[PDB]
Amino acid sequence: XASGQPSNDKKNVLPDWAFGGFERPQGANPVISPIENTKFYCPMTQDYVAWESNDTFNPAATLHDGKIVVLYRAEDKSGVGIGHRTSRLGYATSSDGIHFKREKTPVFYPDNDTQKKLEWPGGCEDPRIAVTAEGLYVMTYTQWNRHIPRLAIATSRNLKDWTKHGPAFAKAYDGKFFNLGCKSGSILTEVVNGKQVIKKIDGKYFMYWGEEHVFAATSEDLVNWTPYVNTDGSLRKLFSPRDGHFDSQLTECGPPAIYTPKGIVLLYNGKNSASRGDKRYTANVYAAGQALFDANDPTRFITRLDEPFFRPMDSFEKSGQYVDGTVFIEGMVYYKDKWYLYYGCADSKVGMAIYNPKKPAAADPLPA
Ligand SMILES: OC[C@H]1O[C@@H](O)[C@@H](O)[C@@H](O)[C@@H]1O
Ligand SMILES: OC[C@H]1O[C@H](O)[C@@H](O)[C@@H](O)[C@@H]1O
Repeated sequence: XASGQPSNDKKNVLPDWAFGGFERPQGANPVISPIENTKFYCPMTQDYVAWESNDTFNPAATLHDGKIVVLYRAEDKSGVGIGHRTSRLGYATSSDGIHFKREKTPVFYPDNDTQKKLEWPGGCEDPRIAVTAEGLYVMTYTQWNRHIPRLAIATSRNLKDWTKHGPAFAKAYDGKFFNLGCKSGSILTEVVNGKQVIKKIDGKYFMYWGEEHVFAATSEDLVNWTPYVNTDGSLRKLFSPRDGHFDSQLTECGPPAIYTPKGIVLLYNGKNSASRGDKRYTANVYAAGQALFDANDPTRFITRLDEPFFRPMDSFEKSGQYVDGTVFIEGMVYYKDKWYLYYGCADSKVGMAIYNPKKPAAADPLPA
């Protein structure tokens, strides 16, 4: 029989620099689920497809015209396995971050355009959105053609009319990384006069990126990015998965990075290795971490959380299309003086949670 002693409890204490806890609002989640009946005339297919009928997940989030806007990854029924459908982005708006008005057709999708060899048939996956102080939204996303996933950039002033600029790493180093399999780009931002905007460091834009390791890149124009490289020209690893912890197979960038008085915070997704990971957590689960970098030297790693701050807790987080579970963190909005987090739930649903700095919740508990 348990005795309920405090010193044996499952608290998960955060360092002072870390965001959280993020509390799921009672009864709210999932906030975006598939809809069977909504059809789209696909300009590639030349017929109507049920574009959000399978799974709706891995979302971007931003602020526009006084509302939270989410662009959600939506998959059709054009194939069975993971990565075998076509991904297109849905559009939804909310004044409370919980109840959304969705558009019935997608806003971003593969088309008869400059990117068709890179985006057909897999489409456009896993967006992250940040905005300049001058009002240009910058989207990082994955192009998927069933051969190589590529990290790419699109821009817009209104979140509807998007210009595709192609792979982020197309141009640098005489095209060395054009064919690099890559994804998950977190541009550096800062809250200025209450609004989260893209932030320059040393006169250039900055992005953390990657799935298997955390890498970095700079840009002068927000579309052509130059990775940081080692002496021999290989990609320079800022940090990597580690034995014994939740972030043991992958350390995959999450939402845009945030410049704070303690340093730059990168919120990211860890995948737990069955062989090398933390056996207190489910093998192969994705659970979220945070890393701190030097404010004056953005590639200089300081520390990371030892335990995830947010992990699968509800049924639709614990299992779904991705059977081993995810809380795949990807969007954040500073809104009404709180932080609204948007995440994929097991590659199937969209969830949200709120960190209120004035009334902070606990982090998700240890299993342990
Ligand atoms: O990018 C191609 C595919 O890569 C897989 O590992 C998953 O991330 C899929 O959701 C994606 O469709
Ligand atoms: O399938 C789990 C997970 O795989 C990748 O590592 C991610 O980039 C996401 O696309 C997806 O949510």
